[PDB]
Amino acid sequence: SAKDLMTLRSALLALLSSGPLTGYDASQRFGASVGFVWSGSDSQIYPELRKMEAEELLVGSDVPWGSKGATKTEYALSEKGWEALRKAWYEPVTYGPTRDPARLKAAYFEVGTNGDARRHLRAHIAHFEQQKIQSESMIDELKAKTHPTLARRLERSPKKEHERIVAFKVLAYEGQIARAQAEIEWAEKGLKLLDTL
Amino acid sequence: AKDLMTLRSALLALLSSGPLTGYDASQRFGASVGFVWSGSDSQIYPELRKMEAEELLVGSDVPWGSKGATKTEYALSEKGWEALRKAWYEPVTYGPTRDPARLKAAYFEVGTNGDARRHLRAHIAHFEQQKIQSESMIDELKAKTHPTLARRLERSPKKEHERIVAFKVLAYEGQIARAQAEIEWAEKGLKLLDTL
Ligand SMILES: COc1cc(C(=O)[O-])ccc1O
Ligand SMILES: COc1cc(C(=O)[O-])ccc1O
Repeated sequence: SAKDLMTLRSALLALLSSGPLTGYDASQRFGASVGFVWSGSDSQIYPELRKMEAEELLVGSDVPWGSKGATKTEYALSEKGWEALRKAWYEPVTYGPTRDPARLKAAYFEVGTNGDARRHLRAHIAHFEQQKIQSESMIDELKAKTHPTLARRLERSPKKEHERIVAFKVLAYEGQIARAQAEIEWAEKGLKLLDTL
Repeated sequence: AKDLMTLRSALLALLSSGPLTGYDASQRFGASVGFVWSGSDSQIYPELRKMEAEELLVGSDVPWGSKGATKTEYALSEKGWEALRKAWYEPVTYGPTRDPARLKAAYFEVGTNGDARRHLRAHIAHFEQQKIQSESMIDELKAKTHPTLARRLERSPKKEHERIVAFKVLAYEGQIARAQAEIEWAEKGLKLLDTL
């Protein structure tokens, strides 16, 4: 799916707007930040970074790596990269069709026992409770301004803009929390349904 | 990859309501299970062919029109039924979050506050709509008039009907709960935009 690749491209542009990174660092920072809302692995990120440089959306250059005298290629947005980010953001969100394996499972719980359905709904609750705690913990790092990608972004932004920049990162994680809480409530409603069947 | 095995599970679930030709499978899928696990023609048709080749479905020729043409109808085999049961037993595999609206919101500072309002209003509209669609679906499930549900019920012992229907409704109640959460989130975002 090419639409998903283009979205990964947009997430990399967003991350790299906080400052240039090597390939390895980009993938580590990605997974610890934007990766919580659009996940990308090493094997997805490395080839896209290379295409983006080939397309001249990114500029590559050699900087010191470690302290033994090794250098590594760090990627920075070009002016074309900056334009592409702006254009990507302006475009409307394309909503992909619903693919929810848990709702799929629930729709046909009759294939198994009511005890099996309870186990599925408890595993749903477990999953979204742990997501909620991660999201709440991420908000705390964002509001403290200690998250390392956020801190780098802020050091490159005028102080006048910090409230805005932080507010939007928080907003994203409030959305993960709101959804998590709806999923838990839904599963709990399902558990009560199962006692009446 | 694993997405194909999930679509396969969706197709076994749908075909447990009775045999279908490829076209009617795709059509009924899009009007039922496709609302919670979507499949396009480019995935459904070849998955059906793979499922027949692995003997989970039996294809047979049935009359197509009245001039002696035929078409292929697919029924679950015994191995298909077994596969459906074994699939359902396994834990749900939760994929990592890929949400294009959350990604957009995270970096709203890339555009103007006006651009952010447009995105959140489009988000509200989209989920207000999903909500109304799911509510319409629940009315026809509860009325037992949805044609796939009706066919499923004609083939099931009366004792199982309450359970069969409740679970379809549960799935749509999930769609409604998520949609309402998305709307509330976006409204909070709109209020936030006014403070900046
Ligand atoms: C979207 O998630 C995040 C983004 C950033 C950032 O790009 O500055 C930092 C921390 C995060 O959790
Ligand atoms: C999971 O969604 C549905 C499934 C069925 C069914 O297989 O009987 C009918 C209507 C639906 O909306």
